[PDB]
Amino acid sequence: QSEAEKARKELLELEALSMAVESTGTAKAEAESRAEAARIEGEGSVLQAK
Amino acid sequence: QSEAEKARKELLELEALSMAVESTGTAKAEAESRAEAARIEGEGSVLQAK
Repeated sequence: QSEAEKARKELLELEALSMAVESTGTAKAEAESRAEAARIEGEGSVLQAK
Repeated sequence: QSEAEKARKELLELEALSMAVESTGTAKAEAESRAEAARIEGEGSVLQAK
């Protein structure tokens, strides 16, 4: 179990790189979508107010 | 499972590019539609008020 643990530390630190991706990628995606929609509304509001 | 995880990080970061598309494209579409309808109303209102 000392041998099935030195490798299991390696399986764990690779899951930490992978879980970084699933989380930073998900939050990056839902936030850049809201920033783009609000830019369209913002450039239109300048014209609409003109 | 360390091997079925170094590849699964690759499957995950490609899903992050793909999920960017489904979200920025959907919000870009529903917001540019509202900007165009409000421009037609806005150019007509100038004539209608004339």
